[PDB]
Amino acid sequence: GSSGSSGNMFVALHTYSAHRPEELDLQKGEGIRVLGKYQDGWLKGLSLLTGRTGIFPSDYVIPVSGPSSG
Repeated sequence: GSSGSSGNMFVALHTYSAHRPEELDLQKGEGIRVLGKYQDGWLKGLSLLTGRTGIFPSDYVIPVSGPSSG
């Protein structure tokens, strides 16, 4: 089963309890959608699971791959 649409998929594989009103709560095994790029080491994405948008560490998110590309 492939996502289908062309976008950006990034998992968390970790439980991060947001500490600030800007941070995003990550959940081990949750699909996140990277929207903007905060900076080297920090990115902005919307948790496709919970539905929250915040800044999470790139180290926590890994760039997935698949037949998406041509």
